[PDB]
Amino acid sequence: LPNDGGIKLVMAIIRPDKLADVKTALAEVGAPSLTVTNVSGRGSVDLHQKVKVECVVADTPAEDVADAIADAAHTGEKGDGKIFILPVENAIQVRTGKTGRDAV
Amino acid sequence: LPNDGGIKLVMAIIRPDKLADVKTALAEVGAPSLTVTNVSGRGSVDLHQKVKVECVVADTPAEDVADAIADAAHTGEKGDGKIFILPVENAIQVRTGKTGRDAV
Amino acid sequence: LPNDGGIKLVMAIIRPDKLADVKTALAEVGAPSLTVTNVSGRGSVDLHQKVKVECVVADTPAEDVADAIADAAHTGEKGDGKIFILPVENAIQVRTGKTGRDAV
Ligand SMILES: Nc1ncnc2c1ncn2[C@@H]1O[C@H](COP(=O)(O)OP(=O)(O)O)[C@@H](O)[C@H]1O
Ligand SMILES: Nc1ncnc2c1ncn2[C@@H]1O[C@H](COP(=O)(O)OP(=O)(O)O)[C@@H](O)[C@H]1O
Ligand SMILES: Nc1ncnc2c1ncn2[C@@H]1O[C@H](COP(=O)(O)OP(=O)(O)O)[C@@H](O)[C@H]1O
Repeated sequence: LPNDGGIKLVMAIIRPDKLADVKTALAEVGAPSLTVTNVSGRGSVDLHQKVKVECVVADTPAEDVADAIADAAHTGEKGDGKIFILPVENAIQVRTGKTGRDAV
Repeated sequence: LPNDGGIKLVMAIIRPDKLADVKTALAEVGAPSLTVTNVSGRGSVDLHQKVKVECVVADTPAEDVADAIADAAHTGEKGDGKIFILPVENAIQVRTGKTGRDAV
Repeated sequence: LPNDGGIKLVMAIIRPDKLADVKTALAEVGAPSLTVTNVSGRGSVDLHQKVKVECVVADTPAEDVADAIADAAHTGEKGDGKIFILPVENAIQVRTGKTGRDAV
């Protein structure tokens, strides 16, 4: 089963102007759900405007979601950002109180 | 021991108007500490205003904290949000430099 | 190898006025990359302004990065904040599509 039967958090920091394309890519890969945070950052003094996108996934392989975001967020210039995958141990839907991988 | 002797991050995305009730519920369950982030999101094009609540816990079972948030954040309409539990490997209190589960 | 050959997320919640000193400390320890989020919180009703700093690390020990942040963020008064270390399972550089610990 995808994600070894578990749940993963895909966290991407990307350019603000690529958010629209990332949203479209996520919808197209079948994992439209996302939470966006406005952030500031630097990679390798003054911080630049960035966007954090978070997608918790279970049914869709986390590497597939990461690839979709990366392809949509890419420009080829320094500052394009990074995607990280973190383990999630449980999930609860607030509306129903449903828990586990099927809660999403 | 609670949380199998470890530390967990409870991350909830909820409606902004439910934050006050969630804060009260967290205080009542004995885990008042929280960090709030203003975010935007969609579940299953335009993003809606949401709130992210993060609570790192050790002494209080993470599922108890999650249940408290879910009950307070519930309305029964689509958009109520989700709660995720993630593993935390260590914690440090900045004021004292105390580390581990007792750092909170 | 550092971080047991893996990748870690160091997440710190600190006073806003300490961000400049934390940035300098991170550069000095050799891990300048960071993402900053403006947040609100309380520790142990009204929430106070705080800053969340996130640093994903592989080459630099996560406890070294945490110590650098803690020392720079310290004042000795309640409200100084906390640092948490979370596991990260994978990373992707958007610009190159490079993956794994060497993606950072
Ligand atoms: N290791 C990291 N930890 C936390 N945030 C990072 C990390 N690497 C990159 N970021 C975030 O992604 C943004 C762009 O990073 P990146 O494209 O690596 O910058 P650069 O090309 O200048 O090294 C940064 O401004 C920061 O917000
Ligand atoms: N799998 C997920 N990953 C990231 N964020 C999510 C996920 N599911 C829900 N969210 C967040 O919670 C909010 C409300 O979600 P939800 O109640 O599931 O919406 P819906 O009922 O329309 O499917 C979303 O707008 C988003 O911010
Ligand atoms: N267990 C926790 N979970 C989530 N956020 C926390 C936690 N502990 C502290 N914080 C964050 O760090 C900030 C400062 O915390 P802290 O210095 O512990 O406050 P206090 O000294 O009043 O207990 C809080 O306002 C909150 O944003």
